[PDB]
Amino acid sequence: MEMEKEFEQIDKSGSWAAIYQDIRHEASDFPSRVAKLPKNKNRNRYRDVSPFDHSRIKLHQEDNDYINASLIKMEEAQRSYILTQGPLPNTVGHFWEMVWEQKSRGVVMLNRVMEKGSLKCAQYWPQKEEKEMIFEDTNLKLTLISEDIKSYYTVRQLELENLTTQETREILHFHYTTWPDFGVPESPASFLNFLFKVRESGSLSPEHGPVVVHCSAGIGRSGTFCLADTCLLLMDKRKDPSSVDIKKVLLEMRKFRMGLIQTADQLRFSYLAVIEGAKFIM
Ligand SMILES: CCn1cc(C(=O)NCc2ccc(F)cc2)cn1
Repeated sequence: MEMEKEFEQIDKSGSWAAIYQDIRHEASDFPSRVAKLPKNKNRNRYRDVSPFDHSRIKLHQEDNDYINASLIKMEEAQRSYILTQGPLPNTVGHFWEMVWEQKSRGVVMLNRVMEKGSLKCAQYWPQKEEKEMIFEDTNLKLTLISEDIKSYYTVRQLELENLTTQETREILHFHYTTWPDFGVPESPASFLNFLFKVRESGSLSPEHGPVVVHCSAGIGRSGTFCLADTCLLLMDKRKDPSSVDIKKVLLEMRKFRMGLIQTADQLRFSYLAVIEGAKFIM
């Protein structure tokens, strides 16, 4: 079926939970043996969210190459994404090592450091120009260059230096700051505006390594971001845009990381975002 009318048909019939459970039943199951090794317990935020072995990002280190991060490679859309958890106190250095080694231009953050009174990820970037951060375990230096605070999101320019080679690179930090503590946003308008700002920066384009996108577990909000982006790109590429099937795209993405889209409300919100976004594109 088309999307907008399939949408109204699920609303009128109140069957979002049943649609979402079908997706959960059909989703791929692949091994994640490296994630479950005992030496990696303090590298995982949640025991039930792990990268598959076949698609995990490897750190370029011989001691321990593990990080909780997955490469989502979308062949028809010609887009790639790295989806990862919010960094932990003992993985902030690994996080920036990955950004460096994978040649990413942008980092997309969809959570606040504290939500619901609890810490959802480490304070992993510097908050003042004159107070830079040094990650001694991976030999990197990170400096805040500029910050632009808007009503729904903040954009930061950062300098990442590899202290071993003295090479430097400019990294863009796109921080969506207004996702509610409970539920999903009422309108997708500010989320779509944010997606378009990431696109306009070059961070999603083939001349750079894959964008790095995270929230607390790296599957829920993060899944919503890449699902909406890929669906809208496919609607621009194909002769028949009504042929784009959001449930099929989501199942393709779940071949590369488990659990993408965590609730039926997030599924409905993803439909809403793609529907409204397709009208603005034209
Ligand atoms: C009219 C001149 N102009 C150039 C840009 C530009 O560089 N856009 C890409 C970009 C986005 C966010 C960043 F932080 C840095 C770079 C915007 N206006």
